[PDB]
Amino acid sequence: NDDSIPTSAEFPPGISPTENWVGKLQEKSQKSKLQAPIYEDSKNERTERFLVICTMCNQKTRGIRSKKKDAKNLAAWLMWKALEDG
Repeated sequence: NDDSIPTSAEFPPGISPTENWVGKLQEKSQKSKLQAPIYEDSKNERTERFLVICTMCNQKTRGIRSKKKDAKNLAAWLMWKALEDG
């Protein structure tokens, strides 16, 4: 995973006003009996944005997006997609 960690940019289909994804993931873990993930916020001047990184038991994703909440929404929503693996 030192060649290019999973990276994908996309906004969930039909986002509600209080639609919380990051809360949906952590909540999903307990629901599936898993550990709690951690994240960090950073902003690249290259595109001037805000990105969040998600880290799980043995997986890690990257979400480059607008505002922080939007940045967090992707990272969590990311691993979520990578969690199903099908």
